[PDB]
Amino acid sequence: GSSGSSGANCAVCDSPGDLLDQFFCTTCGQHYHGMCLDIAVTPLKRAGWQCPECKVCQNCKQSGEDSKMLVCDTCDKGYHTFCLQPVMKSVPTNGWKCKNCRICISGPSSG
Ligand SMILES: [Zn+2]
Ligand SMILES: [Zn+2]
Ligand SMILES: [Zn+2]
Ligand SMILES: [Zn+2]
Repeated sequence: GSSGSSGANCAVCDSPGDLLDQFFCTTCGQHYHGMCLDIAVTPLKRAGWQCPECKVCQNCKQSGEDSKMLVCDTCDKGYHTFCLQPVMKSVPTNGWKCKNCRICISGPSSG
């Protein structure tokens, strides 16, 4: 008479809380509440979400310069300032976007 299905709890607060509410990494397989990581739950982030512990630079693919790593607010992808085109000599205050996101609505929009 025991479920015993407790695991992969929040690596920030260490609590099961809500599973759906919090995202689930694919690499490590951890969970993190939107508040614990101060992330904005979006219909895009959910799909293909990656924790800040596994997420790497899709440009150079080298985990280390986390500090100099910009994190979009939509796609939630990590990109090193120097690994940006153009490059981000410096880091913005708040509200950053990537090229893959800024992509405007252009093309034959189908159903
Ligand atoms: Zn948490
Ligand atoms: Zn992870
Ligand atoms: Zn890089
Ligand atoms: Zn983006």
